[PDB]
Amino acid sequence: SMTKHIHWDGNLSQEGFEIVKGEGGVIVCPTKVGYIIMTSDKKGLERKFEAKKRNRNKPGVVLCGSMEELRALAQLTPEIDAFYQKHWDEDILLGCILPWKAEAYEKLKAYGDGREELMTDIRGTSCFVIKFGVAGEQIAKEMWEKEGRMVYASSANNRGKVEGIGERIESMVDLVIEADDYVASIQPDKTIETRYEQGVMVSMVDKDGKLIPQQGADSRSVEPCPVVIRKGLDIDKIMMHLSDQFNSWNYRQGEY
Repeated sequence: SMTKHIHWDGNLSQEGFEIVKGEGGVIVCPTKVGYIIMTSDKKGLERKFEAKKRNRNKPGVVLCGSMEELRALAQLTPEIDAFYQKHWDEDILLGCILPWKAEAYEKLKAYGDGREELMTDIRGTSCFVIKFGVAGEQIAKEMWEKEGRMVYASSANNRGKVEGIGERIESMVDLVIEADDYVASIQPDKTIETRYEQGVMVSMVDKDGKLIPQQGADSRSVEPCPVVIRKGLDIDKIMMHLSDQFNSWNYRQGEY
């Protein structure tokens, strides 16, 4: 009920790491567009859904700390792989809905705690995200490289401010990391009414959850194809990259 608050200094949070590494750990953490709740197991995921009162059919997302973790876990084509690399190189926040590699999904289930219920959907897909904010990027990278563990997330209710997360969430969590100034510096040209509050999402799967086909630089009008389903931070740079990499794609705001 009482909760410890600390200020992020730009280096890896050792306190935040040790908490999420521990069984059932749950923290709040700053991102480029606001605040997220972060956990790494089924016990922590239950706490998250309860605290937000979130629909159980709406899964948490997978936070990637490197391109190596992404390629170990998700099915890819050479175009999709190349699409992500450019976002990595240029440091742009990006999320894509992909299927799991068969062997990765077996390992996933090996944990035995039944976490697949809360971070994949019924078709077996997840949203894999990169370059979402340094503070959380540092923690996800340590967990992966030094413990072989994954980290999962959902948004912390907020207008970009830590006092916006609300009383319920704040008392049910083990630690809150603050950095209001970091969040504000990301969009200095905007106001509270005009700033983006979420990141872009792109579907890379057809309606059954199967990977979209390879197009080819010389093809036209190929379907099924990539689909933008949520508008967000840097949408202008992302559509420019879509049109450089695919001759065929769709824009469908509000389909998630």
